[PDB]
Amino acid sequence: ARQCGQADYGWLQARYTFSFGHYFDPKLLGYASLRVLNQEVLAPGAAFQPRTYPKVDILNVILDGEAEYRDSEGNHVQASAGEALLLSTQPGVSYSEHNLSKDKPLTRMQLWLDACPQRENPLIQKLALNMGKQQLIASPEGAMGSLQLRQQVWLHHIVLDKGESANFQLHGPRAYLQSIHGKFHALTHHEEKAALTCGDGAFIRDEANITLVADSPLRALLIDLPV
Ligand SMILES: [Cl-]
Ligand SMILES: [Cl-]
Repeated sequence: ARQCGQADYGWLQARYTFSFGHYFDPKLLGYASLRVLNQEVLAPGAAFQPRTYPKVDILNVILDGEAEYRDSEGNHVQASAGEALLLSTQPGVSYSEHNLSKDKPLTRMQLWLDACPQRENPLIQKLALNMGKQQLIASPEGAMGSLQLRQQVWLHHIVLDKGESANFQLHGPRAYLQSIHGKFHALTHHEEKAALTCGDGAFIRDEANITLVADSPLRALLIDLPV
């Protein structure tokens, strides 16, 4: 009962969870998949109960409000709207997420990627979203000032006006597109491949180049996936 498309007015109130499987390919061994993509809203004062995670790293993109993230080992970080946070989680450690406001709610999008826990990676990283047409916000080596992932994944944040476009060269054989707000379509080889309404996702296979075109004011993600 989210209305779309031009204003997509209540996007910050939307709550949903995608849960996806783990891909295998005999020619691409041991690589990670996108396992969850969710958007959640926490009420003023509210706070999820601590939880362990199943061999995944967690990337949060704060859309509205502010939150604090704590773990059972004493590590802590706060994130406000406009920031992305990566938690490279550790076996048997519990993690909590609290809304810092007693007055105002919190909205955030969260991705889980499979992780090889023995791979080195900083426990906590944050990145300030620049909000330009496209930004690389996470990558294997933290190229171009991006969050460093211990997966072979490149994550892009897209902000376009209606009718604007952005082109992407893909490293892996799989891409996932996500509408954060607004509608858009993807082209490959100058031909339409998929059209996404507000809040849609779409996996796209074996395209080395993808062009995204906004059909209303848009915020989106494009995830370049290794298998
Ligand atoms: Cl990987
Ligand atoms: Cl496809």
